[PDB]
Amino acid sequence: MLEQPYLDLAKKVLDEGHFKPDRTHTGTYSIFGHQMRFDLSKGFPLLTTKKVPFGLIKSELLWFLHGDTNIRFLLQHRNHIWDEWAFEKWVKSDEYHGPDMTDFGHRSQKDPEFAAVYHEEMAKFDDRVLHDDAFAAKYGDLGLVYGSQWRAWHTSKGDTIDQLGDVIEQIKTHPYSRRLIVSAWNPEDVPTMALPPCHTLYQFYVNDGKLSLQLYQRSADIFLGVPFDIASYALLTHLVAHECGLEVGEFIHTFGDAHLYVNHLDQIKEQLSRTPRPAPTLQLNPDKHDIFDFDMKDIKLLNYDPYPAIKAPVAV
Amino acid sequence: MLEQPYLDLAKKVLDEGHFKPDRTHTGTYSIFGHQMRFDLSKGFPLLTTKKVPFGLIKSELLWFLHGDTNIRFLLQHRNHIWDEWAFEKWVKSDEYHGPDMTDFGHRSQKDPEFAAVYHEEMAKFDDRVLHDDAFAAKYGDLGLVYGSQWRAWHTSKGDTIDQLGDVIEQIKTHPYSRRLIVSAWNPEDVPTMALPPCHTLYQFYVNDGKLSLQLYQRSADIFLGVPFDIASYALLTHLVAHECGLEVGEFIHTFGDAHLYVNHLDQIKEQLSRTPRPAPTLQLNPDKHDIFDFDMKDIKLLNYDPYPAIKAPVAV
Ligand SMILES: Nc1ccn([C@H]2C[C@H](O)[C@@H](COP(=O)(O)O)O2)c(=O)n1
Ligand SMILES: Nc1ccn([C@H]2C[C@H](O)[C@@H](COP(=O)(O)O)O2)c(=O)n1
Repeated sequence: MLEQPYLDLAKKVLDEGHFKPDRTHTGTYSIFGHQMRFDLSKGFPLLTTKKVPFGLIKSELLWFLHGDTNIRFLLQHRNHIWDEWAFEKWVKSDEYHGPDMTDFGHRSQKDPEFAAVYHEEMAKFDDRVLHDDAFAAKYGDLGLVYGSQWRAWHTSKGDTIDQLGDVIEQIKTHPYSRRLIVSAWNPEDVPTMALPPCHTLYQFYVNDGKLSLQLYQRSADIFLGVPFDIASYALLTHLVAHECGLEVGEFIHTFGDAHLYVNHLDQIKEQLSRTPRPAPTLQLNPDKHDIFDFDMKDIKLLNYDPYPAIKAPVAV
Repeated sequence: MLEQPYLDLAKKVLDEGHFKPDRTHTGTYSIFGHQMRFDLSKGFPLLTTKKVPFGLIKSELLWFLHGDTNIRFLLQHRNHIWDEWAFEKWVKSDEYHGPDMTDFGHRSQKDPEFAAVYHEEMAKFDDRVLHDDAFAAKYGDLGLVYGSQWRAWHTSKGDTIDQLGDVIEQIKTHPYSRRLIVSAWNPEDVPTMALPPCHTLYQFYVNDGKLSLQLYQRSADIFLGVPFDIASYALLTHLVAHECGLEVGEFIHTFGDAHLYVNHLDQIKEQLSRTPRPAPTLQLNPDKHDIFDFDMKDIKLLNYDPYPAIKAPVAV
């Protein structure tokens, strides 16, 4: 099946995976150096062995393609992947005058009392970001997130570069270019950033009329993160291909530190006992070509028949 | 043998390698996406199937580690790898009042007359860079070459970042960090640069007391370039390991566009008919630890018994 490489990655890390401490305090099983190849002409790489929320992937990816860095758009689309980060900022400023939301995340999973209190407080924050237009501007804007890295790279001369836009133009004018790279890693910023981008950079390639893309992900959570990452970049490959009027080639996923958190081993083995089903199809609005103008209704995933969802705790 | 992965890369590109036009006008055979793994505890990855000049690799690498961007240092060490680039600049300014050094490189290989004239003119330029202290400052300084990318990244606030230095400090204080990345790709600069760096970025990794490194090379000339690239980064891995007092792990070489220029096929097959010999050893000065203070005499390659050199034309 199309997802076999991902299951193979799950196996070897379990086998060859050498223990390694980490940032949080849940140990990990890690490997270093690995590459996966997904032939996009054979189906869409959304896992069938475990239900993955494709709705969350589209909305997030669009948020990126719009050069947007504000969480209002995501909330506006029921997406809550980036809430925690904007929330951390809110809670730490002189304006917050609520409960003990200090070092929250870990504590939420710790005890019932807080899990509710935190959820009450979070909801309130989201509400303001959704309606208090000025609040959204202060505590809702993440600042240096992918959207601004891909489409508004700040230069040392006060300007902003639209890396992705220019790369798309290069594809159309010089398809056989080996310089079609887009970078998310900026040495000036990583030092103080909350979370240096995991998807460090990606490169485009054209031949035989097909576009392929290789991603370099410095760090990867094999159970919870990788199933999403494959989908966001495989999707992106389709989009750029559509805009440039090309056929899709492959998505090549390269890793630095690929790891399986220790508290996910049962679920991972749980997942390794099922048989992958045929891959879903992806059809895009043929009327629209400029991907920067895409909306949710423009991307349609066809007949995705996955196994039930598998729950697991976030390593904090 | 240790170099088998490189020969395997030579084979498949010859086999799977699909034709693809390129920047110059010598066609190429290309593949996209590929990774090699060199266990540095088994020997040093300098090719035995064809004599590779290790002297040129050390001098160039030191030039990088010194944050230096001036060609005087290289010439001072009989290294001429970066001459052409500084030369191009000289020839194109109001000060040059010599012959028809216009669009030179290609023409040199074209006809005898020019090949000599160009060599006479080049030598003169080098001489000044070596002795005319002020000339060396104008036409000898390459500007944005690896040395300044790795050790003097310019920020949007007038400062400079020593990426490599800081990464070395992170290794020593937080060995299990998945953020030990060093980037050579700066979106602000690539637009006008003569040659965007091929060695886009590299990542460090620590486990079991051993340091490993993965490189992401957007473009690679399989015959003339790759044998050098492996050596420079394998060497670098040893150095950082030595300074941080760690054992060497592996060097993982990842490629974007790996290609074999059409006018190198005979030589490549010529090279594929020999049997690799045992790998040379690398011993470093045990008295010195700060690699930024290393000199040529500090790096010693032991018993490297290679096959004769194979000549081939530069694709221009
Ligand atoms: N979609 C995502 C988002 C994040 N991560 C993971 C990588 C690491 O598990 C953690 C970041 O930790 P660190 O910055 O120290 O690498 O988040 C991932 O694999 N996929
Ligand atoms: N040591 C080096 C130096 C350069 N290159 C090669 C990669 C390409 O063959 C060419 C650069 O072309 P472009 O910038 O269009 O990729 O130089 C390489 O492989 N190894």
